[PDB]
Amino acid sequence: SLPHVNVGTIGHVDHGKTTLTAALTRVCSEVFGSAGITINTAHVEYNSTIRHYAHVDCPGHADYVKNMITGAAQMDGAILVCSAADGPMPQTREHILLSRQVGVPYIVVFLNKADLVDDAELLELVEMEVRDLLSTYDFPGDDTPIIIGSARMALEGKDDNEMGTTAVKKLVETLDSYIPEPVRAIDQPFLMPIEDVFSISGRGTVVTGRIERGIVRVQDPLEIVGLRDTTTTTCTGVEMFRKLLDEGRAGENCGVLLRGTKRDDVERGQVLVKPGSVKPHTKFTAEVYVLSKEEGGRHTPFFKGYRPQFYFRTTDVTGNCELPEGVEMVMPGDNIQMTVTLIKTIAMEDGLRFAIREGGRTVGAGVVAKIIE
Ligand SMILES: Nc1nc2c(ncn2[C@@H]2O[C@H](COP(=O)(O)OP(=O)(O)O)[C@@H](O)[C@H]2O)c(=O)[nH]1
Ligand SMILES: [Mg+2]
Repeated sequence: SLPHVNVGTIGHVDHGKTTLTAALTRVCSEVFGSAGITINTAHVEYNSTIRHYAHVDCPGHADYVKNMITGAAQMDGAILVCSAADGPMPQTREHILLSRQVGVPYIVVFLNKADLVDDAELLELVEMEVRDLLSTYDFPGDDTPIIIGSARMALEGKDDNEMGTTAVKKLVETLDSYIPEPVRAIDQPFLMPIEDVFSISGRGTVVTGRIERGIVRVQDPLEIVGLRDTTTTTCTGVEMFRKLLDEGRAGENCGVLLRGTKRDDVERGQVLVKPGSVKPHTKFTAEVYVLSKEEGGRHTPFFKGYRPQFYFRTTDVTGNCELPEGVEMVMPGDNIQMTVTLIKTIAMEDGLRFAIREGGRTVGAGVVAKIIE
């Protein structure tokens, strides 16, 4: 019955990510607890005194790109592993960038392989490089907790000079205090993506869907957002399988009974929300992973002016893609940032995920990085 927090290890190949993952389970055991698109992930769990951690680790760079953009769980925090012996390397940079793009709110650093460094100046040098890297992508580099140690010593139950077990312990306690309790879906502002719309003989409207987050109750005031100008409405009932109720909750499939809505003020793909909670937008920055030929996507490389369908929750909307300055094409299996302009408005926030399709043939997965307009 402990608070659930999603974490993971990021950084360059060979810097110690998988080892630190194993050390974390061992150390938490000894000091606290117990123990289409193809994506290789390893999953692990450990408890501190106050939290249950669900921890993801991926083999290679390509896995991190796909998982962070379209992976099963969104990290509430990421542990950046950087080798103190080697200093930062290309995927040290790119994984911080990708964390920014994907909306990972916090990053903690473990400077690994301290057993290999007998040189205070080198540790200082590498720490400064990493703080700078973090600040380059708007993480608070100067205030980032950086723990120095040896994941491998910890994994082997060694703790000479507190480099091993103690350091991984300090890491977990940093997780405890630096990453806030995430807000559960049930406690966020109400949102349901609309699927079907049925007029109750002109006396009201049922809009159906699966509540994505929050709670809706009889008498609640609501807005209908996207595709056309926002309208207001009032909930007068909730239809569930077999039952008419006064309430519906995140996770539940229902029909929300509405009054004050005009037949065609409401359609599929709009979102029913707590008033003032989400706004409609058309233009945004996005990190996109373009599917592989093998993954059932495209074999063709596309160019500037590409106009695919963007799928957001329960509908799709045509959009124009602008590549970054210096790029003319994008091959299958690439991941790039691009600026997108939709033909119609749609409810959206930073961190919202979407699919890209051509004629019902999935070609990309993306996340909204930054809303423009
Ligand atoms: N000397 C030393 N080697 C380490 C440490 N942590 C990991 N390694 C070694 O680095 C190599 C790659 O580590 P691994 O955890 O698989 O790196 P990953 O690719 O980041 O997942 C392995 O041979 C590890 O034993 C450490 O603290 N000290
Ligand atoms: Mg690994």
